[PDB]
Amino acid sequence: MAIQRRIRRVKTVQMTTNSPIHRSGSVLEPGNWQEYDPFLLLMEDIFERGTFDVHPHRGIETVTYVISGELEHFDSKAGHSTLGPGDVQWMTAGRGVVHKEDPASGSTVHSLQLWVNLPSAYKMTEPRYQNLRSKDMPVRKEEGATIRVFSGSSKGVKAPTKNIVPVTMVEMIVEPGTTVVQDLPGHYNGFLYILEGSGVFGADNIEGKAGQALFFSRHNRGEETELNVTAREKLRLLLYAGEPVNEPV
Ligand SMILES: [Fe+3]
Repeated sequence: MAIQRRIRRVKTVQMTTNSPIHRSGSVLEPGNWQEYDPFLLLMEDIFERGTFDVHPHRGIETVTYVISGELEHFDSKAGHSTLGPGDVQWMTAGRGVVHKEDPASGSTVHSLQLWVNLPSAYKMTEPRYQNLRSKDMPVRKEEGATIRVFSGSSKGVKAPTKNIVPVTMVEMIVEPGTTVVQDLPGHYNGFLYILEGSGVFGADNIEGKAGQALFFSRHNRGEETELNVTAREKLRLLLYAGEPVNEPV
């Protein structure tokens, strides 16, 4: 029925040790806006308390998913918040904000940090912070799968998360042998990153396993497209797809 997306590339994350308290991996490398629009980068971090300093951002949004550990968030608009395993935060930097992500004492945080571009029209928007607890997100419940919607929608199940650039961000937990479908508008650009397990993906049943990012084929605006996911092992993954900004970076 719907146009079936393909996996156009499979990236295997190569982690490096930054310091005794910090390891990291590039999932989406920086400086390739033209391929990843609206995304600017996606970084995997494993870190302890004291790793990061306070830093400004402007003209972007950052989206953190905590895989494990307890994270303390600060920003200069909203102040302090916390995140635990499975939780997300969405920080719109806009005209400017400073932030710091710091693990709780004795905790090691494993996280995924996504940057989303802001279009010129919104680069100077007021900073805003959204704390997105896993338990508060809507979920598509299917036989053998749950699809938790952190942003955008999945088969009409819509997160209330405020977006500037429309972004669909979903967490899938899929039992072995179960097939799940994610709908995407044809002009969205996206990928998924596998946290746990393995499966086959897209029109050609391309294999993917934990620690890999699988990038989606591009289609036309106005087309209804779908991505098929079949678990082989117990599968946990994050899918990110968004509307390209299409502006010189
Ligand atoms: Fe930062």
